[PDB]
Amino acid sequence: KGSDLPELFSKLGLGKYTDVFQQQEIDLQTFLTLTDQDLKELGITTFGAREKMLLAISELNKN
Repeated sequence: KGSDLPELFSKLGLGKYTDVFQQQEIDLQTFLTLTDQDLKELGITTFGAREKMLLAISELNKN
């Protein structure tokens, strides 16, 4: 569920980005479609953060 994103970010060590995604109105179905370029436009400027998010998205879509 979309309400699970903050907990997800927290365990990924990405809790610092939770506020930007809420302010940018990103819901679960949008989140699951994001690419590296989308994350860059969202302000995620370090590779390690973007890649962790993309791999997380990939796992959520696989399961």
